[PDB]
Amino acid sequence: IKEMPQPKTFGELKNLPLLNTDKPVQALMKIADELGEIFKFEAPGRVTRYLSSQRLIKEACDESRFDKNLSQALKFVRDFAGDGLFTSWTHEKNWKKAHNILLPSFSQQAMKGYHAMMVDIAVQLVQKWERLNADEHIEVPEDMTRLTLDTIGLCGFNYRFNSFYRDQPHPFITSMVRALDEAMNKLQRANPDDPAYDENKRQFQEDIKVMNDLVDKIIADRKASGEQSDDLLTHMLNGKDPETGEPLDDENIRYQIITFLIAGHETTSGLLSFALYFLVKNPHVLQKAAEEAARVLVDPVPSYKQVKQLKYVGMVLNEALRLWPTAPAFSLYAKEDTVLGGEYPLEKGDELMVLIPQLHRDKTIWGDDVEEFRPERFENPSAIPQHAFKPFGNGQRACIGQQFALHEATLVLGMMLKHFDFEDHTNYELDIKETLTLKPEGFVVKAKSKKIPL
Ligand code: HEM
Ligand SMILES: CCCCCCC(=O)N1CCC[C@H]1C(=O)N[C@@H](Cc1ccccc1)C(=O)O
Repeated sequence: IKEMPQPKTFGELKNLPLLNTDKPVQALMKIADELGEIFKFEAPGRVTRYLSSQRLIKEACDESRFDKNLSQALKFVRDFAGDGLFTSWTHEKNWKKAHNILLPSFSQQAMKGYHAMMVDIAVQLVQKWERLNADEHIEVPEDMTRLTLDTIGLCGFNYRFNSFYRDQPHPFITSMVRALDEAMNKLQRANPDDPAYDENKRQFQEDIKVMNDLVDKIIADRKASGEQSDDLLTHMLNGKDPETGEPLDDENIRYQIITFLIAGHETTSGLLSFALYFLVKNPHVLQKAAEEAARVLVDPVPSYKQVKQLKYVGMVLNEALRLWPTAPAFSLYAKEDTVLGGEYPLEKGDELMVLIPQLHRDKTIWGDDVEEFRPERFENPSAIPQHAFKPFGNGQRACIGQQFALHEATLVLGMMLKHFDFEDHTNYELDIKETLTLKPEGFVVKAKSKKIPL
């Protein structure tokens, strides 16, 4: 048994001021590069251990020994996402109940039903870029977020945010982004009771009110209708849990919709943004992915079956997820006293944080070239060891949206590569903005149309 290292301390504040930065995940990555596969992080009244090696992460991903923890970040998001799937404990009745009801709606099979709605929004993105003037550029994360929000609104509850018709976000989105900003900011606060934070806390309560009032209104309007579209809202209003035999109540449905809207906005848009960044920085890879898009997507409207054929586009997406997993951390707690890695004794209730970007840089798994963008790493899926690659988290608490996000991302990236050539006209310097998720801030390109009809 060894003592684990710990980064620099600030007297009574222990390690907390290390998070007083707009880029805390990148700060922890640098600390993991300095200290290795595990380090202790202490705040007043809180300890956790940050894991970076596949060797220790594979044990942490043992569901007999560790369960999902709500990190302080997730506890703050729980104030508006409630006992939705993402911010519920595994042992809350509503976790398993929602999981059983929603799993069939998120299966690879269910994507056949969502495809047409995804195509509707993808075509709006292509038409936006087709309509830019010669002197204009693309704001990549801004347009990817317009797309992913609209896709989940239309597949989520047959609601059009119409993001490609606006500069100013939909009211719900203003409240949701500001609520997320508050929850991630609260984490850092030396002194949270400080009066400088009074306006933030008043605002926070106001935004919770906006999100609930508006989602409850869609639920209530849909019950009034009788209308039965093929969206998640229908499946949740009709579905019964086979275990309890109960449907979700309206309050929990509202938490599920807020939860799905957070995911659309934050994660899939990050992935598409990083994928396009790595493609314009790696022209040989861009050529191989655009060859596939041009050969496979032979119809003006892509089919489900054609999107499944974009294998190299899927490898590009996996390699962007390896370098910059847009949901970069998840938290676990010890179910019982146990010994991590033959060396680090833990007590029942002790917390671990999985630092996914660091896991994805483990040279003992990936080789010496870990900073290089090389989608060929993913040629043969079965060559990647268990728990080496975890952009969608772990086990029964893994991302329920994984098939949805990768279907949307492959469809959209395929269409972008078919329809346009891309220039890195500013020689963009990567600047990663941290919200709930990671996105490349200020990433812009120019698209030269290949003039292929829709
Ligand atoms: C590239 C896109 C996405 C990534 C990288 C991603 C990543 C993740 C990760 C790492 C987790 C586990 C979090 C934890 O253990 O605390 C998770 C959970 C979840 N994600 Fe995603 N996600 C993505 C897209 C989506 C989408 C599109 C949806 C739904 C519309 C979604 C819904 C969820 C839900 C509901 C959970 C909670 C599942 C449960 O515990 O039962 N995600 N996601
Ligand atoms: C599904 C993606 C959601 C990611 C949530 C944000 C997150 O995990 N963050 C954002 C900041 C860095 C990292 C983290 O280590 N979070 C810890 C930070 C921490 C706070 C207080 C004490 C110790 C650690 C936590 O939220 O618990």
